Amino acid sequence: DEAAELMQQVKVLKLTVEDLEKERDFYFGKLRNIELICQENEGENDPVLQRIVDILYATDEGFVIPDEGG
Amino acid sequence: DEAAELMQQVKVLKLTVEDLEKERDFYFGKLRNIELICQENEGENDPVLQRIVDILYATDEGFVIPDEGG
Ligand SMILES: C[C@@H](Sc1nnnn1C1CCCC1)C(=O)NCc1ccco1
Ligand SMILES: C[C@@H](Sc1nnnn1C1CCCC1)C(=O)NCc1ccco1
Repeated sequence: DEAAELMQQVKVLKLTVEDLEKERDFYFGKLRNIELICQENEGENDPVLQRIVDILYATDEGFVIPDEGG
Repeated sequence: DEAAELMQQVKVLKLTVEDLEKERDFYFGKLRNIELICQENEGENDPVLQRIVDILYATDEGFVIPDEGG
């Protein structure tokens, strides 16, 4: 029953995919909403948004990702 | 070659999983960092953080998720 076990695997895998897909873009649209607050207040009123833009472009990786936070 | 095709499937599935897993928690820790700015400024200095907390608890779902943003 080689493939039979793999049938279970694609199922548990795809379901993890589906729940992860939803979350990825669920919060992804959220960062934009926080960035939209930034576009409103950056330089205009509140500098706090500047350091939250830093969040949306904070890349904790091995390689240093080039970004421009302004 | 039934299982052979499934071997490919678990691979492409798991890889999507792995890249999605990293992103889920990658940004997940980020929302906390934005929330930490909130804990600093909420009621103290900047009300902007209040409406960004609204983001971290904004649940675009069918069912209405009960939350307390303060
Ligand atoms: C967090 C995103 S920022 C980003 N990337 N595409 N769109 N956006 C927007 C979403 C939030 C604000 C801009 C980022 O730098 N990823 C790092 C990365 C991974 C691969 C290439 O680079
Ligand atoms: C966005 C999170 S808020 C959340 N949930 N667990 N920890 N956190 C923290 C991360 C950001 C600030 C608090 C949320 O309501 N999900 C909706 C949900 C899905 C299932 C149950 O409920």
